[PDB]
Amino acid sequence: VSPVIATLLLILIAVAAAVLLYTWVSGLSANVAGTQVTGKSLTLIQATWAR
Amino acid sequence: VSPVIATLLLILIAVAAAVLLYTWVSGLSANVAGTQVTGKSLTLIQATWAR
Repeated sequence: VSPVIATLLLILIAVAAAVLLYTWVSGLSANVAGTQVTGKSLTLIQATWAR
Repeated sequence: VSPVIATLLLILIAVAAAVLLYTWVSGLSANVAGTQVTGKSLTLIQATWAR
């Protein structure tokens, strides 16, 4: 009755690993920060200097 | 699930570069000095000489 018991334990193992892959994949996603785009250059109201 | 993750990273990359192009373009503009136009010739009140 060896084959019958062997097959059962193998089925359970592969199911458990697949579900674990899902959690890891989805957690991996939506895990990217990125950047902001600086606005257009600031208009120059004045440039001057003093002592 | 390779294609799904690949596409996502590519989308983010192109967005970031486009925003960077904008800042650079606008900063490039309004960055031209130019010149002034000298007034009309000065009227001659006198021309003379001494020792």
